[PDB]
Amino acid sequence: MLPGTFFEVLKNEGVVAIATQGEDGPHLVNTWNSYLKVLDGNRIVVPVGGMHKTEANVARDERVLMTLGSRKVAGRNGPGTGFLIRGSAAFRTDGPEFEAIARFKWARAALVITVVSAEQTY
Amino acid sequence: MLPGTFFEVLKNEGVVAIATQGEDGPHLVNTWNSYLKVLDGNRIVVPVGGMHKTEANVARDERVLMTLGSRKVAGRNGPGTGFLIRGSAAFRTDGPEFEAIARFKWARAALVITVVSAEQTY
Ligand SMILES: Cc1cc2nc3c(=O)[nH]c(=O)nc-3n(C[C@H](O)[C@H](O)[C@H](O)COP(=O)(O)O)c2cc1C
Ligand SMILES: Cc1cc2nc3c(=O)[nH]c(=O)nc-3n(C[C@H](O)[C@H](O)[C@H](O)COP(=O)(O)O)c2cc1C
Repeated sequence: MLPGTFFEVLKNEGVVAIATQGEDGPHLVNTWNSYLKVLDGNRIVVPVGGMHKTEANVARDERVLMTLGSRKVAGRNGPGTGFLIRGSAAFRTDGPEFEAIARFKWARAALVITVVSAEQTY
Repeated sequence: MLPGTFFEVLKNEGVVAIATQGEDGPHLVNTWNSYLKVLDGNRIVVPVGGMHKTEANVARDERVLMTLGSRKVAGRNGPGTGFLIRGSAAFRTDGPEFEAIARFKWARAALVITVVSAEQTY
């Protein structure tokens, strides 16, 4: 489902943002474009070092939002583009999804987002 | 209270993310590092073209989260750093805050975030 333009964004560096529902409002954490791994089945894997508040939020509501982009990829009306990703999150500490990010030796886990929609929003 | 490292980040391009409280989960939208205008009094101003869902969310709860960063600025984890900003948001459609982004002729409003806290998170 993820489009070619998305993979082009991933070729460039940038700040990824991951929003979850917290008790008193949204919560928002980050990773880097270059840290993301994409798997078959529309899955995006993030290396987790911290994200303890994020993990607790995911346990109460697995639905998350992710944005990322790059000024170096042409958008619909001008330089740069990016995406809003909606999907369901789960945390893994072993298995192939963990092996995707295991080169990051500080990772205590893998955050795996199963994408339901990806919208190019610029 | 925005620290010097934050302004270093703004010398570099990137994707800014802004999270708001939706009816049933967070909402998350973006701008570019290069579009932000910082004013005295801890104010970050964002040119608004769209952000109608975000505006309705700000009406329900003025508290927002913003993240931004840059690989080109040193952090505490080698190359790269970024910030979690918490603040109160308002949409301005007149006045000096609107004029600060009014060269963007596509702007219908300025999203003004009055920063309460800035945390360097990498
Ligand atoms: C640009 C950037 C990159 C980040 N990359 C990671 C990452 O890959 N993994 C991670 O666990 N935290 C990363 N962080 C830190 C998280 O955003 C977050 O502050 C931390 O994991 C704590 O999460 P929590 O607030 O959900 O407990 C990054 C921060 C920034 C600014
Ligand atoms: C990297 C990037 C930058 C964007 N810059 C802006 C911007 O400066 N102002 C704007 O209104 N929308 C911008 N957008 C679009 C918003 O993220 C959002 O999709 C749109 O304004 C609709 O907001 P809403 O979902 O709150 O209605 C940008 C999107 C991307 C991917």
